[PDB]
Amino acid sequence: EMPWEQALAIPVLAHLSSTEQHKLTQMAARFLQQKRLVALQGLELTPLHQARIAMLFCLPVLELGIEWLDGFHEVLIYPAPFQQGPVVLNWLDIQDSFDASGFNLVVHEVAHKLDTRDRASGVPLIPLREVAGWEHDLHAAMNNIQDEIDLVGESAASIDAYAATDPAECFAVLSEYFFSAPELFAPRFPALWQRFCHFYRQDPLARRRE
Ligand SMILES: [Cl-]
Repeated sequence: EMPWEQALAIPVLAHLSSTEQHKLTQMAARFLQQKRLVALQGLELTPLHQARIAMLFCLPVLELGIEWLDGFHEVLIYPAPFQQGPVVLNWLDIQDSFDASGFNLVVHEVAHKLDTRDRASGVPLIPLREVAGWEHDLHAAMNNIQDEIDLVGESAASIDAYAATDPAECFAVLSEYFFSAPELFAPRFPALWQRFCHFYRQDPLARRRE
């Protein structure tokens, strides 16, 4: 028996409703039926680690569906940092991804898969008529991040200068914020935040209230 109840007890998942926890648990169990977590270079992942990884994968698609993760069959997990291709992660960053700090490698990688589900362009599958307005708000968010970096420096800035430059990277980083530290996102980028709420069919800030 996978320790699903104990798996849920991590900060990034702490604000899910009881129905959301049940729904996430089931999707994660389905994930582990359909996909392999391949721990490399002697890394050993316990059932609790595996359950938590599966849940992190499923969080961004909780309301979209597990089929949104059909662009990969396996996840490769190295102990540490260095198309239909496997998602590559490392255990050091995954452990950080359990916190509600704004960093989440799993969500980052999922965002990239949602983006390219198509070229990696910072635009996931949205209506054709919304693409211009999405790109407008994304690129404004990017310029806003560059202005910050120009003013206070890379270290003091929230986001790395790569997210200010590559729209795909921006999408992926803001997705990390969306799920892990929405207070860094909602008040700063209200228009883009609204589009992400509509795309992901989740409101992580409303969640904290309830
Ligand atoms: Cl949170």
